Amino acid sequence: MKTLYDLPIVLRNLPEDLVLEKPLPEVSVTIRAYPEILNNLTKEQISLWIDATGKAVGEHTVKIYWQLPAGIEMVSIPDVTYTLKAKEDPLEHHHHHH
Repeated sequence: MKTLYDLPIVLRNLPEDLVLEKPLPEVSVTIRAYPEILNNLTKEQISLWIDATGKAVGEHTVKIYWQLPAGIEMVSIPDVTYTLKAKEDPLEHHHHHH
């Protein structure tokens, strides 16, 4: 009933001039905490995003600045790896004629 698939992962500071060939691959995470807060805590309370600023074109591994408003610790993993490419401008502009 869709095709966009924005995924819970949101990208901040995304320079238009650059575009992602494919959406961020989904991956599982492992957390360690009490069941009372885990059974009460919701996904909407979890802040997950990535900073494309400073970063340049190409594939690189980066950490997720995860944030939890409680007494929860991060077990380990996961890492993200993708391929950033330049916008395929169809309107053409650079290089006088071709």
